[PDB]
Amino acid sequence: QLHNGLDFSAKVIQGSLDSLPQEVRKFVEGNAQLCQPEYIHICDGSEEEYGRLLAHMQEEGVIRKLKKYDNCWLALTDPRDVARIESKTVIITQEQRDTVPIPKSGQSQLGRWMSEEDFEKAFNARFPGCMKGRTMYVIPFSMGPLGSPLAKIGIELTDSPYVVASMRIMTRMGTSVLEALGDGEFIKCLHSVGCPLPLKKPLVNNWACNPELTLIAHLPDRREIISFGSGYGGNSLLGKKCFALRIASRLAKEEGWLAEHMLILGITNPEGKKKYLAAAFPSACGKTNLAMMNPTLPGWKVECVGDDIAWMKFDAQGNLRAINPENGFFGVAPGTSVKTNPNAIKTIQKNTIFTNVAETSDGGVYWEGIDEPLAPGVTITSWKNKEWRPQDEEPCAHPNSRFCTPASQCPIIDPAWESPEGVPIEGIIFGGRRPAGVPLVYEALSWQHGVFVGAAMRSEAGKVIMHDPFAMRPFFGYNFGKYLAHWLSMAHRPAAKLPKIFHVNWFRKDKNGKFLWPGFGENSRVLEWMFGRIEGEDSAKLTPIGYVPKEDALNLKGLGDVNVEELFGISKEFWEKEVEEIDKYLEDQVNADLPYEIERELRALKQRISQM
Ligand SMILES: [Mn+2]
Ligand SMILES: [Mn+2]
Ligand code: NA
Repeated sequence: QLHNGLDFSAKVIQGSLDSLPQEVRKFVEGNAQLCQPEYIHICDGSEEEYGRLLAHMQEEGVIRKLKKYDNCWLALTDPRDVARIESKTVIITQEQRDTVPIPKSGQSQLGRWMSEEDFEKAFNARFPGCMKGRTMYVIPFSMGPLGSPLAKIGIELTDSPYVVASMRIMTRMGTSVLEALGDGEFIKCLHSVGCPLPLKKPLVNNWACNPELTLIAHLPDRREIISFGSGYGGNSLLGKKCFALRIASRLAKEEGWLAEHMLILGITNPEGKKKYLAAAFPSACGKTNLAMMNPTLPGWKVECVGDDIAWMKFDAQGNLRAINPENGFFGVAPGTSVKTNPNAIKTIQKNTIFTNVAETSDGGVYWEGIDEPLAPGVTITSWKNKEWRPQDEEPCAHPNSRFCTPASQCPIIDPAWESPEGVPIEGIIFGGRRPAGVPLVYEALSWQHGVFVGAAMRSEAGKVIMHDPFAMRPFFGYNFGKYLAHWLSMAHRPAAKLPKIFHVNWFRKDKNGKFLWPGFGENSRVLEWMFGRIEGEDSAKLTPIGYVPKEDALNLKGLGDVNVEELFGISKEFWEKEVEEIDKYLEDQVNADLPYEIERELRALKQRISQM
């Protein structure tokens, strides 16, 4: 300095710039210089920091306390800022093809590329001066157990206390992360709500955001995530999707591991034998429900490692070892009930931040598909801060409304959920919502067929069925064809014990629109079958799509008369159509980057169907 504008020491309200590692200081100070915050708060992760921040947010009307529960809070957002916006989510690389495959006829659905020069322009129109009159919070956070060889540290700078509070729950954050980090590498995460003081635009519902300029950007070659304009979930808690899926799946490709949109659960049978399973489902398909399921089969136990992301790597012995990189659950609120997910009900009544759900007059929470009558007198305020009755046509909670809750509070949290070595995965499950044609469960014929099954995933979102390969469609950090190649290469890794791959459909319907399968806790019966198959049991029958359970192989005792023939029906005409549209989709969307072995699997499936 020959003046006094570069050293931001005088503005530090917690911590010290001097005590930070060199590269962390440069990241903080360089962005302070750019964003011009009034204050810099280096988060310590302490309980005192957290409670004081919440009370301050309560002071400014940004959140309100839910008096019915133990330390629970409600945030109601600006209606314009209620979800991840895929259309404003981008990945910057030198070459487009490294990010997305170049489609044959249409526009790509597998990602969104932005040139570095387009990004630099975008960035310049947004970030300079954007934290003016605000505190820049510095969040050191670990994705994964501190000291896990599979864990990765990031630093998030944000002008949102809502993000700070939500990040303390969803990641491991604070001073211990900075001590652990040392001079090591970290992912750089910069976020601003995009509303510098003095405000130029109306503040709606005490929720700062800038919908017109919203942009969620990833720069894997710079190890940067840069996010502007939204304070909501996937756009602002940068550890979760931006880091744990997009950035991380690229690192994974580089380093020979996997970053996947998968729940992890442990399942123990009546003889004390335990297996870990990963599953990738798209939206409205019940990941959290399965990860925390209350099994109906006596003697069986299900325990939760994670409900959204898995980082997985083969060890020296060939075991596929997985960690949950998250520290909490960011679950969809509506449809969560004692019936659908009793273990989540148990988790969320303490130390939980709720967003965009309804509030009852006694200070409780309410949402569509909650299966709880309210006492006479008890009234509801909707997520829009309006008086509400179940006689209205509008939902009382936004469909994408959330709970944000500590993982440690899950009554069935797995005792190895934070083990640094990770848990050994023995099965991988894919699934979606398919009202027709797709059996309750089938098993892939080989690794390559299993990778194909993942690639071909489709789910009901008039109703529309869309592709969501590996449940990773909004999350690929790089070219999807190369992603398939990466999966396929695992078969050629020496010593690798390749997990069995299954596909499930909890959602098949008859001719009248009625679900053919009871689901929920009863899905433990499907899991029992998978457990036996992993153990080599002779419980399968070969079909053109894979192995299905033999007659009588599935434990249906205590269920009524389940229509097994319709549940497991495989029609030639349905599957002819299925294979044709998968072929057209993969050709168009993956094109020149479709690996040979996926083309082969597709040909093979076509051939098997043609013979029935
Ligand atoms: Mn998810
Ligand atoms: Mn091969
Ligand atoms: Na609000």
